[PDB]
Amino acid sequence: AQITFVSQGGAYQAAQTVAILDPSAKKLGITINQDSIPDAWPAIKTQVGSGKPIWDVVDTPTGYCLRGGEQGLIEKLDFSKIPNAAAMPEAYRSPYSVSYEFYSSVLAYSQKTFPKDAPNSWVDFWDVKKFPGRRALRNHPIATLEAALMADGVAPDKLYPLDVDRAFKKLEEIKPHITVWWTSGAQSAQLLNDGEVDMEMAWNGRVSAVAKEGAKVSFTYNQGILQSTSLCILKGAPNLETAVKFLNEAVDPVHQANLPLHIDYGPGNPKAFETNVIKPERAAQLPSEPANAAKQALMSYAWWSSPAGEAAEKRWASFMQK
Amino acid sequence: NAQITFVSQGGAYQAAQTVAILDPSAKKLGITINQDSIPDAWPAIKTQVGSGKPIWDVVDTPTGYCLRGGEQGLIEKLDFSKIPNAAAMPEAYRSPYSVSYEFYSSVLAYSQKTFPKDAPNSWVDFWDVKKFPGRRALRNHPIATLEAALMADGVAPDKLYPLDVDRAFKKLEEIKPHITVWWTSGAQSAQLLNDGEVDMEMAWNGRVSAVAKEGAKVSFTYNQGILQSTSLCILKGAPNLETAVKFLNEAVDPVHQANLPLHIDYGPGNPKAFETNVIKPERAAQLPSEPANAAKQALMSYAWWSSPAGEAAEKRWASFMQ
Amino acid sequence: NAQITFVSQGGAYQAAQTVAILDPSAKKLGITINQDSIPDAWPAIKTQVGSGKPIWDVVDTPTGYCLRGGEQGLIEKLDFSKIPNAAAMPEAYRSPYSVSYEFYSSVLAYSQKTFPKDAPNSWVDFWDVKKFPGRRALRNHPIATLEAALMADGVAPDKLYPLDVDRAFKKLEEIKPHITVWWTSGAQSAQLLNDGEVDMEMAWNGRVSAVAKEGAKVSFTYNQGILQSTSLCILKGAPNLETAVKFLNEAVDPVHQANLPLHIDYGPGNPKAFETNVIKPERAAQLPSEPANAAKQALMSYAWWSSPAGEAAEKRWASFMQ
Amino acid sequence: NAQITFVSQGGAYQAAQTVAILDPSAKKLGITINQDSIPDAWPAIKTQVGSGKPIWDVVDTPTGYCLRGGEQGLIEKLDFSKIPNAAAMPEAYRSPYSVSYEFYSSVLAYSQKTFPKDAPNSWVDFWDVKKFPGRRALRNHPIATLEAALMADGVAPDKLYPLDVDRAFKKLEEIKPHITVWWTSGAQSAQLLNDGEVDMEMAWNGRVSAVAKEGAKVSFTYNQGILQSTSLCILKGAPNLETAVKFLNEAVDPVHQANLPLHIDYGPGNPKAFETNVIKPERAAQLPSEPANAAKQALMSYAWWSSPAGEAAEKRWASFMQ
Amino acid sequence: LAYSQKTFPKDAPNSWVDFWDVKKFPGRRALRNHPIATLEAALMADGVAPDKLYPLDVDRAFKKLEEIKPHITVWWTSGAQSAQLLNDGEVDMEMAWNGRVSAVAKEGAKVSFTYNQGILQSTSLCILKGAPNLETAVKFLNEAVDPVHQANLPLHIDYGPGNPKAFETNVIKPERAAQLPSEPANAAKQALMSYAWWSSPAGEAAEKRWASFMQ
Repeated sequence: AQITFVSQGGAYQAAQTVAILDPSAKKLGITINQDSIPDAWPAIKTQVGSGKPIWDVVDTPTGYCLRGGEQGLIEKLDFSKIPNAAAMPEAYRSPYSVSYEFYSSVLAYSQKTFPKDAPNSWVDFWDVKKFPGRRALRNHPIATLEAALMADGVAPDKLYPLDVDRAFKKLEEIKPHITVWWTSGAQSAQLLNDGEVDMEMAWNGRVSAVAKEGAKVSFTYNQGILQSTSLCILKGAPNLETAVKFLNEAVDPVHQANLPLHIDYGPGNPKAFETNVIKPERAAQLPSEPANAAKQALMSYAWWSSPAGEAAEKRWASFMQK
Repeated sequence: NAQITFVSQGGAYQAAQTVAILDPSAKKLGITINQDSIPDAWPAIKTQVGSGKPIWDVVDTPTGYCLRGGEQGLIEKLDFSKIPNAAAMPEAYRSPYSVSYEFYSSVLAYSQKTFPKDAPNSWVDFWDVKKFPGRRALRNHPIATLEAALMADGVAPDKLYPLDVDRAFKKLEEIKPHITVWWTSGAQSAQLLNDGEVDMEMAWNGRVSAVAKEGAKVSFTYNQGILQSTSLCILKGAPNLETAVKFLNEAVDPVHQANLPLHIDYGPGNPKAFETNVIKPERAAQLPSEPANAAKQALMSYAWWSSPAGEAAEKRWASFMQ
Repeated sequence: NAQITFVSQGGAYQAAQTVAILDPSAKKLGITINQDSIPDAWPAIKTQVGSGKPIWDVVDTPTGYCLRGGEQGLIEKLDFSKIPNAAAMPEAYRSPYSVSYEFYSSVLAYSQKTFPKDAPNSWVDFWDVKKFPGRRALRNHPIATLEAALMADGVAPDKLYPLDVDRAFKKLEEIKPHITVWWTSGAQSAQLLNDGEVDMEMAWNGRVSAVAKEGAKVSFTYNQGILQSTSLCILKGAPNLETAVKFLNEAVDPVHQANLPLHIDYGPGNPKAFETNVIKPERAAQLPSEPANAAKQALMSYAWWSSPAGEAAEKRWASFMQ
Repeated sequence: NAQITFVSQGGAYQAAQTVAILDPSAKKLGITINQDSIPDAWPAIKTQVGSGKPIWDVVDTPTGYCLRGGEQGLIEKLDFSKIPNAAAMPEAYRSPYSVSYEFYSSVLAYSQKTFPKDAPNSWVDFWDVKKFPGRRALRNHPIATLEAALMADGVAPDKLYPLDVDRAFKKLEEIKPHITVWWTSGAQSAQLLNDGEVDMEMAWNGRVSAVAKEGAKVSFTYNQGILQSTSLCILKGAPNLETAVKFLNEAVDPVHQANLPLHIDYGPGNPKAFETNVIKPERAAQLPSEPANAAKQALMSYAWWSSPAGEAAEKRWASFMQ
Repeated sequence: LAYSQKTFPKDAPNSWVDFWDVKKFPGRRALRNHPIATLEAALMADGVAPDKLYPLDVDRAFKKLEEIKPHITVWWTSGAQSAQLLNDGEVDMEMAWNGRVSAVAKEGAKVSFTYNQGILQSTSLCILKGAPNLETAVKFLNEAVDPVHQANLPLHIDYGPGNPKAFETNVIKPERAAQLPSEPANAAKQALMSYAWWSSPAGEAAEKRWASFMQ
């Protein structure tokens, strides 16, 4: 018995392997074959459309599960066969997916440049007079638009539906003060590590990893953008039954709880915190810890997976080729 | 507690490295190995090393890039008096800047549904559309592709270098109208075999074996395969040089190395692995660098590919496609 | 009758080489030296050598390129047992792939009409717009320009490398509004001085010398000049390798070398030229590499410029100029 | 002590001038001739003359520029009663602003390896890819290229002008998909023939001759060649006008002029050179402007190229190249 | 800096810092599609004093212009266009030539402008080399800057005399003089354009960057 499981590789997938994949395989008595890809969406469309996908279970940003679900590419899950998922709050799942882990886009900064009074909101990030320094943002509209709108005074809990015109105007304002628009996590970490930028939006796991390596940098969860990936199963998956069994083990509280032990991302399953696996100190550094989550804007995957999301993506090229 | 960051290509391959090599090495040495992944490391290595403060220590990459990189001052000249295991390897398995890590092959893969009895068995067959009818795929890339085209034109695997590049392109022009798809990712090449979009293709042996093990009625031959390898090297200015040198020595340990093909269909970079008695005869017989399989194959010349003529050949690909 | 093709940068410089080095070497060796000229040989060298059949044999080029070239296998590793005049030069004047041919400087040049007395005498003066008012030019290129900026900021000429690139750019951004013209060719730089469009500029000393000979009231100082050189190398695959090797030996013969300064204001690549008694004392005192003159200057580090840090600095220049 | 600055296009061409013309002229007049080199003098001529203080006195440039320059008041009107050698040349060889200095051809060059018999012999042949298979190159510039396109479309060599530019471009668009490369430099055009990247191309006869003499199995025909010339002129505001005029007289001395072809495959500007018995019969047979060679060629019309139609043709070139 | 008195019946924008502050001074804006005077205004908006502009810090001017770009409704190319934009209320404020603003105001448009941080410019007479009527042209030049002739120009258009002696003739009435760009008190409020800077290579380079900027 076997499945093919795909995620984003790197430290993140190594972490998953120790905390989730190996224990599940042993518990279930199955072989979990792995693959990795930066962005699964184009491949999903192709694999599913063929009628014979090679992938069973995909770990992907949650909005793709919704979009794939809505377009008939992804299995409607039968939760009475996935009790660990069924027991999670309904906000942590969709008809097509279950939350797997939480990550943040955050305002990261150099402690050399800002030993005191670091920028602490997108308002600050946009204020090049009050907080001088080289800046970077991600070459992608996801989270970037949210940051622009908060920079323009929008409360973290009143972002959606995004006022995309408003967001782009703000981005155009900051553009001449943006040193580079990063394309990869590794690049965003290198920019902080070598001092090319004094502040930037970056995924929290990249920042903490490079700080662990020795870099004098840090970040704040204040006005962070709280996001997640989810597990889903491709329509036509060659090992549907075994995939379904795996989904249940993948969101097991203890397995979930071991994930933060190897990488700075929060468990998809909130019951993870009650396993007594995570040290209090470690728990307090996680993106999805209640106290950290309340400082952040919760990304709306309903918005991003809709036609407004797509339209915003299509505008991004126009904004960049500018 | 000392650490390094090790970078490879992710997916099943990096997971196998972790079980066979990284975990046991980290345990033996008493260090933490932080992992990262990237399809092509070199643009990043240039940027990282150029900054003087690289975040990566050790990179696993196709051997030819180690030669190019070492020549450009991007990776460390290795002191083999500190790497006993590497020093004990034959000189043809290392360079001043790298040590062979694992062997893989580009092979003629084919559908068993299409060829139940008389499957194509050479690039000559691959080019013979009348004799072996069917949809075909090749990689959108000059490496290995040029070699196969020359072998199709009757050139013996061990007489390829220096490559007759005009001759290879002429032969490729001939087949071009019969190519259904020029693939760009390993996963794509697997999907093509799995859903029957192609009846035969060049593909990395690891991708074929994987989709076959998943249930696909497909297979491949090592005959006229292109035998290749990746090597480990250390970034110039690596933050954890000393630890990284120590890891390199554990990484090419006969035993650790002999364990790699227990987990994936690739050959050990260190041929001493075959003298360890961990790889059973039946299993070795399936590996790219097993003596009898190697004898059927073209051994890629990284000296040729990394030379001015190799660069010129690469630059011509761009205009050959489109 | 044996022959080679010799490539340099044309102009007064190549004319001066012909009289002092080329013709006497050809006559001495009984060969024909066919000449060519190009502003920048690198791109053609890549193309020619990558073809396996270059048309050029011996190239005269800024020393930094020789280093990168040799590493990448574009030029011959020389056998100095066959080039005794070179072998007897101090090791600092040669590489495994090349030999010092000639020394030139980037200097602070200035109008004597504008500065009858108290002319600017350092890059600190050049940056000091209130003390030394007037129109100024710099070269549109990072080489020498960054060093001048660091010296402007108080760095000592013998303590420049490795360059603090950030600091150079910061000083450069400060003078930028005060730069009248960023020149792109030697001839342009001479014309700017000659017609009074600038009152001071960085310029090559040969260009300034020539304009002053024509009668223009201009001069320069060696103080804080950037001392640079070109070297001779042989293309890999040179069609006349043997003859080329013999020419190199004649090219750095002390007497031939000593005659070069008789016809242009550059110093000999071979310091033994000063011992030949060919050059008049008064003339020697005008040369870029005369000891007293060299001591006032920054000695360009071709090791630094040819390194990844140097490449990264060149890549930033584009961003800076726009 | 008298002095001038003389500028030409460098390379073998300028070295050849130095031996045959510059040095004997300097010695005869008792003056110093300072040399410079530039690929294309026109933009610098405009800047230099505009300033009122050009650094150059005498310019050797394609004849069309001298005419354009004279018409725009940038070039000195010559008093021919002070230049007897030029005044004794036929009117067709001089303008009010300039005197013919040497003749060169753009010719159909080809590989004797591809064409050991029945070589392409006209532009109609060059355009017929069916009758004459092989890789082709033309110059990336409209000069001579348009004339060839018109001849390929059946226009007689002596009925080209004024050029039917629309018709020339349609014809060039027709051949475009069969042009392997559009060369930008003479050295490049020589390398393309030498390494067999093309089997035929338009090239300057001097480049083809030189590579042939170096050992390349290539040749060319003068049939339908485009016969061109450079001319000497004096810049308005020349700082050494009087000396420059005296030099002009020596530069077109029949014996000096006759010596040019002994060192390079270009014809004398002054046809009286053929009366000196300096040029041997065999040698003369190789020259662009020998009567029988000239009779086979289209004589470039500098009236047409110096006019507004020439400028407009140049502006269309940029548009054409896509 | 011209503006609408309908949008701003009180507390009008009064400097380039005001023009750049879209929060404090809401409304549609236009600038000229050309770097001349535009760069000077951008620098003043970034806090540079009117008498400390030159030589222009062009990099800094462009960063500042890029900042305002998403708030510029239109980049006008002609004077008539700039007048029409104010007249029909398509913008509430814009940089414009004072003559255009004055004329549309006099026609009945509820608009005005301030000389504060204005950019004070000039045209000059010159004779072309090879002029077919050089001698006559020279004589004309003398009459063209006659104080009384010059003093009459401002009676017909809102531009100041090239020749300051015009103010000595008593042809220009006090009220009228108060409206002119080069009257001492108006001139004192403005940045005086440096033609040395614009005629130099830096000026040319600034112009070449303009095309690139407009996207």
